[PDB]
Amino acid sequence: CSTLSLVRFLELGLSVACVCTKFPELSYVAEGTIQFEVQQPMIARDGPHPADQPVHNYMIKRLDRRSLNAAFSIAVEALGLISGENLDGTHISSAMRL
Amino acid sequence: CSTLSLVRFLELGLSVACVCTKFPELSYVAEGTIQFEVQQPMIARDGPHPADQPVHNYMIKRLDRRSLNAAFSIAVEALGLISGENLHISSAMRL
Repeated sequence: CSTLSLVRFLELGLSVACVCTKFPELSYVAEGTIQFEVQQPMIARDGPHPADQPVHNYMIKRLDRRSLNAAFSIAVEALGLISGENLDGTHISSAMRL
Repeated sequence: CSTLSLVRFLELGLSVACVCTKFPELSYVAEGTIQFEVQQPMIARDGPHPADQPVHNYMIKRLDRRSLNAAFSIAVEALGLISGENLHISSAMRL
């Protein structure tokens, strides 16, 4: 029998690329934003060339959305055996349930 | 064996390839078999399509028969000489 080697995203080196925050309410959330402000350092220089005023700017960035997905099934016989509905007083049945 | 000089099979670098195991009752054996099973790891997709359903495999193999022979011979009176226990009796050089 082969066992699958499970991997955890936090242990990979790629984890340092992004920062992940668990957000248990994302289903209710329509578009979200983030706010940016930044002020450029200026330089005072001699002459008629404009030694201009400092510059501000306010950039906003919008949030995108995508979703993962995965599926699997369980047969009906297994459903009965697990539920405890079909088990009989036979050792042969407990083996199948296991 | 200590006084002999043999090339034992379990000292080369070749032994590390096959897992030898002694089996006395190999002769009373019909088709010998062996089983396998694997789960292949899956990854979740983006567009929902209900067709991933992690697979299951059950491989099976069979044994292959093979022999290994060796010959040996001796004369008939030749053996007869080693039977008697004698201390000459005019047969040493022959014995």
